Amino acid sequence: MKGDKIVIQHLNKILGNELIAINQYFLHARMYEDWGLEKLGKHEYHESIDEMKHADKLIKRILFLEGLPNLQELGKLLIGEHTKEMLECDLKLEQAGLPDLKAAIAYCESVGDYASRELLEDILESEEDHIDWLETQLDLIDKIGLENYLQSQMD
Amino acid sequence: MKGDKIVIQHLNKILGNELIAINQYFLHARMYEDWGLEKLGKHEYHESIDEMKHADKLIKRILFLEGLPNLQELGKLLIGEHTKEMLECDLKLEQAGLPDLKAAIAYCESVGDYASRELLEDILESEEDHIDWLETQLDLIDKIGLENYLQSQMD
Amino acid sequence: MKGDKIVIQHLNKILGNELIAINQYFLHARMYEDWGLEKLGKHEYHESIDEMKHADKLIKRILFLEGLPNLQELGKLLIGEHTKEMLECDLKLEQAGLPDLKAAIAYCESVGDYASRELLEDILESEEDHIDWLETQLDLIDKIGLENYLQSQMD
Amino acid sequence: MKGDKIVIQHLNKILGNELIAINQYFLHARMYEDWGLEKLGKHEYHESIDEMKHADKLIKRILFLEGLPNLQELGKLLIGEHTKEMLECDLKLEQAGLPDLKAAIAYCESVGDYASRELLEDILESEEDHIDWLETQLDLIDKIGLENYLQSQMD
Amino acid sequence: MKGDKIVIQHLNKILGNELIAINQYFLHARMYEDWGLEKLGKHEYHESIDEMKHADKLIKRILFLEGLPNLQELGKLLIGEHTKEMLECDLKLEQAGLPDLKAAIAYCESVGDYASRELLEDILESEEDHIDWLETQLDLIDKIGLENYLQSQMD
Amino acid sequence: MKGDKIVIQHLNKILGNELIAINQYFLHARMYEDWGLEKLGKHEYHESIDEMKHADKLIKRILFLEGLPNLQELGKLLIGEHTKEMLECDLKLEQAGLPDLKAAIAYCESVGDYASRELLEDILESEEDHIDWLETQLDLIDKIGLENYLQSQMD
Amino acid sequence: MKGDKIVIQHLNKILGNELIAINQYFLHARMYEDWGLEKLGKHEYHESIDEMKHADKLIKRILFLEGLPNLQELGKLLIGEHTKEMLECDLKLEQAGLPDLKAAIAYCESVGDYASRELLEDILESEEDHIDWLETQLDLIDKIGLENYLQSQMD
Ligand code: HEM
Ligand code: HEM
Ligand code: HEM
Ligand code: HEM
Ligand SMILES: [Fe+2]
Ligand SMILES: [Fe+2]
Ligand SMILES: [Fe+2]
Ligand SMILES: [Fe+2]
Ligand SMILES: [Fe+2]
Ligand SMILES: [Fe+2]
Ligand SMILES: [Fe+2]
Ligand SMILES: [Fe+2]
Ligand SMILES: [Fe+2]
Ligand SMILES: [Fe+2]
Ligand SMILES: [Fe+2]
Ligand SMILES: [Fe+2]
Ligand SMILES: [Fe+2]
Ligand SMILES: [Fe+2]
Ligand SMILES: [Fe+2]
Ligand SMILES: [Mg+2]
Ligand SMILES: [Mg+2]
Ligand SMILES: [Mg+2]
Ligand SMILES: [Mg+2]
Ligand SMILES: [Mg+2]
Ligand SMILES: [Mg+2]
Ligand SMILES: [Mg+2]
Ligand SMILES: [Mg+2]
Ligand SMILES: [Mg+2]
Ligand SMILES: [Mg+2]
Repeated sequence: MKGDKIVIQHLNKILGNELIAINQYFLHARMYEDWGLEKLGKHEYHESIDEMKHADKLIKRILFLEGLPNLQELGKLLIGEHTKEMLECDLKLEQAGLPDLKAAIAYCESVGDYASRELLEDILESEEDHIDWLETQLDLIDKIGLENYLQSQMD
Repeated sequence: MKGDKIVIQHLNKILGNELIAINQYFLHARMYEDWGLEKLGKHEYHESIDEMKHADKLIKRILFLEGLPNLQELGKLLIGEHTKEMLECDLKLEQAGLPDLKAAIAYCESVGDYASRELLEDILESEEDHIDWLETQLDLIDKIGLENYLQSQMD
Repeated sequence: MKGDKIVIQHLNKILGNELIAINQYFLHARMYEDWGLEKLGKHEYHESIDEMKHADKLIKRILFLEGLPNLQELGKLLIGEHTKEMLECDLKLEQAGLPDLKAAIAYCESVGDYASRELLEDILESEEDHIDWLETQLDLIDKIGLENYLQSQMD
Repeated sequence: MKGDKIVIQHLNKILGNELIAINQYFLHARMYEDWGLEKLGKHEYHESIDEMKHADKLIKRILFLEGLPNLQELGKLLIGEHTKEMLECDLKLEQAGLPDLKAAIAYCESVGDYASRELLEDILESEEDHIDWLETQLDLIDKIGLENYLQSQMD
Repeated sequence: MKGDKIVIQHLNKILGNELIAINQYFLHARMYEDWGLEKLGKHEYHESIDEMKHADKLIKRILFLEGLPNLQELGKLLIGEHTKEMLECDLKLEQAGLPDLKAAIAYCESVGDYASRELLEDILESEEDHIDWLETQLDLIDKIGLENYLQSQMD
Repeated sequence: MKGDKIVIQHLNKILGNELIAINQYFLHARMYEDWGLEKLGKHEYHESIDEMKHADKLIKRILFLEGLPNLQELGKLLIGEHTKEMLECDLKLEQAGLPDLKAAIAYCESVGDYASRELLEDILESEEDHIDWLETQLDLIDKIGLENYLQSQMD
Repeated sequence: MKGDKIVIQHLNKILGNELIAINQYFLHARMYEDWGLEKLGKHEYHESIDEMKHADKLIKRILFLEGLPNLQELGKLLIGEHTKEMLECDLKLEQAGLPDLKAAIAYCESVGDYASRELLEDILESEEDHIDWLETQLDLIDKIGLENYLQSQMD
């Protein structure tokens, strides 16, 4: 079914964001495991698979709407060098993508593509949760100290 | 453990190849499913997951060797527009990568990084299998005809 | 138990035929599977196993009759290059041999080696089946066309 | 996937060795059982099967590499007349072949056919094992005497 | 159903042979157990029950053919005094009966009593196996020595 | 099977290193347990057992090659007095043994003892893993402090 | 808890004897296995493990008593070249260590280290059991002959 040109453009924009998250989180996930911080690596890993599922949903929607998915463009990955910076980079990435998801939902609504809006709504609800976990870890670090926090992420 | 500079460089090259394969196959996988070719989609999908595992192993090895994994650079995906073309694009991708894996195995041997060579050999074996499956599909299209081949890929 | 000289010679002759069949069908089996024709590969593989079993039975009988089994001689192998040809070559073998089993049975009866006759009897009944199956495949190719036939042998 | 002509030639040479082993062991196995040496018969039988599996793997690799399997030529079979001799004949074959697998692995290395090398390595590890068992049986005969050794192979 | 007079005479001849085997093997079986050679006694015992089943089949066939079974005539039992002689006596008995079974099958064929021939065929196949086991034990005795052989027959 | 003289020397060299590791890791494991650092104790213990298994494999290969395993010369054990130092002693031992293993693999490859090379490659993979774990524990101590690190090792 | 200096010296002496036994028996175990004497190998193997457990108990006791376990000194291994010699080597070892164990027990009693005495009594009971088995094997060899004995150790 021929979809709205601007909607497909919006969906592709979002897909691009997801692909960046996929790579960033997978790399951060393995860096954590490499450092022996198994709990962070596991969670970071799960988030990576989550973003992978988000991208998959966008890809399927774009193809149904008869658009051409863009798996070619890969934006700037924000790779940190230590735990605090890595959590901040992931937080910065998620927060940098919100205006995009909200702008996409708003556009879909304006053109009546209610099903695309629903898909984006599900993704947004998940992104606000990831931001929640991230903000929480950063706050935990400040309340208990970096050494205790990292100690708690070992097993 | 500080790894050999040229070996890590080789591992990053291969990683870049795997990342390309990941994206190309996942897009082809969903394009197949989108067209109702379930069997091709399922097989294409699993190949994508396999390349994902290959990339994961390289990333883990690079980090142990104290190198910096490059998930930032993404080569040109070869996206086909119809089945025969998609099969040929995937075959071409795997064939362009062989010289790379063999060159890496050869280099690892020359410098004594036998563990890295073993990882690469495991990937090479899998790669020669995918090429086998791909060459086989193209040969099948030739023997039974495109219409019959696509019919056989529906369920 | 000293067996009849001519019977043992007949037995060794049939054994040579079996060893030929074993190798021919095993090569054909792997060629089919190499081309992605699983169904043909499975059947041919089973037939190869059946011939192996026949050879085993002849070998055992020969040894009991105090003769020397000859696994040294291997007659011409009739290797085909395509499905239709491979089917015809296998059919030719199952036929070129038929007169041998019948002649051995006739000889055993004439010299009173009723046990050897029964063993050959069992093999004969099985041989007339591989032939039945082979004749059927060729007639099937004629009724539905090579492309449809090959398609049906993929999975 | 076209393989190196010399590699395929080596593969065919090894395949010829395997086919000789298969037949020699199958005959020895049935000779053992015919004499009431059940244990010896079972081992030889299994060893015959393993050689069949080796031949099968070579045949598959050759086909994939786009070469033509030679199941036609069968070399000299070394048939023994009694236990001690049969063990020695099997040992010669298992040794005489060693140079071959080692030469093939060496050639595969030099031309970068690492997958073929690994297939040959698997077979090689197994061959050094059949040799071990054979050398042991002969050393055992020397330590306990032929009469005791044969008694121990009855049931 | 009125059977052929000569066939019934042949069947009675065979029954007589079976009855001799029954008694000879049962006696030899218990002598073995009496000497503590449980493995020989068990096998010898099983053979006795086997001959008992052969006789039973002949008896049933003779009665259907409306003949009078002769359980009255009992030929000369060949009782040995030691293991080697006992195995030879059993061997001599089985070999002395073959010409009779083969002559019976030949006669049945000449007069069209195909069902009687089938019954005799089953018995012949079993007798050639008993002869096999016997010849084997005698050969085993010569290869490993009488003391080792008897030792192996204790449990 | 008479193996290469220098290969055997190489294998005995690696065996010598393994024996040192066995004793060093076992004493360290029991020291950790004695101090109530159960987790560290369990891990050190299992590494001790893995080194015992490496020694075993080397001994078996040396015997097969008809060489004489040397379990008489015990090299210098590097025994620590506190966690940080024990991890460092184990790391130093592991690092000192790498050049030997790689030199042995290189030599086996040069004379065609491909099976010995494989055994050594297996051991090498395990050694690099232990080094990875060791380096990680030391990095962890520096990131969360020794007190936290040790607390996490109590159970 | 600070242990008696001389008690610890005795414990280290016994530990040294255990370390000799461990290596001697493990090598003998694999030699038996190497020659196909599985039964002897399995037993020798288990005894090697029992000595490993004795050493473990000694090490733990020494550490509790705040002494330094000595795993650096390795005494003269008594390696045999054939079964009878290996059994005698192990017997000589066990016999040589017996006076040492009894001297250690006597000393512990004199200084009131009853728990250390308990541990030594447990080990002594086990050592006298190995001596019993060893003496019995050598007596069995004289009673049934070396050839029969070795035959019985194959499985
Ligand atoms: C940096 C590139 C990537 C890496 C390193 C990676 C790695 C992985 C790994 C290790 C798994 C687990 C597979 C398993 O063990 O079963 C996985 C699963 C998967 N990936 Fe990726 N992946 C990458 C990119 C992608 C992309 C771009 C997509 C989407 C187009 C994607 C979609 C999926 C899906 C759908 C699954 C299965 C998720 C599930 O369990 O439901 N991946 N990936
Ligand atoms: C020429 C003499 C041969 C004889 C007498 C023989 C006999 C046998 C027998 C009796 C079996 C076991 C069947 C069963 O019980 O299911 C067997 C299995 C098998 N044979 Fe052969 N064989 C021969 C040659 C070969 C050759 C030349 C090949 C390869 C081209 C081959 C490949 C196989 C395979 C792959 C199996 C499967 C075994 C398993 O998966 O466990 N055989 N053979
Ligand atoms: C020397 C004379 C014989 C002796 C010592 C003898 C002894 C035995 C013994 C001990 C059994 C096992 C019974 C049980 O424990 O269940 C048996 C079974 C039997 N006997 Fe006999 N028997 C003799 C003669 C015969 C004869 C002459 C015939 C045939 C007319 C015969 C036919 C059978 C049958 C049919 C069975 C059962 C076999 C089965 O299990 O299928 N026996 N006999
Ligand atoms: C200080 C010297 C040694 C000590 C204290 C020691 C200790 C141990 C302990 C406590 C076990 C576990 C036994 C159980 O509870 O089942 C064991 C197992 C084992 N040890 Fe040792 N050992 C030593 C030396 C060796 C040596 C030198 C070898 C051989 C070259 C060796 C080979 C083995 C093997 C194969 C096992 C069994 C591993 C398995 O579970 O698969 N050990 N050892
Ligand atoms: Fe997302
Ligand atoms: Fe997110
Ligand atoms: Fe890959
Ligand atoms: Fe691939
Ligand atoms: Fe056949
Ligand atoms: Fe056939
Ligand atoms: Fe082989
Ligand atoms: Fe072999
Ligand atoms: Fe009978
Ligand atoms: Fe009989
Ligand atoms: Fe090791
Ligand atoms: Fe290690
Ligand atoms: Fe002990
Ligand atoms: Fe002991
Ligand atoms: Fe004996
Ligand atoms: Mg559509
Ligand atoms: Mg590290
Ligand atoms: Mg390898
Ligand atoms: Mg015979
Ligand atoms: Mg019939
Ligand atoms: Mg192909
Ligand atoms: Mg009636
Ligand atoms: Mg040996
Ligand atoms: Mg303490
Ligand atoms: Mg007490």
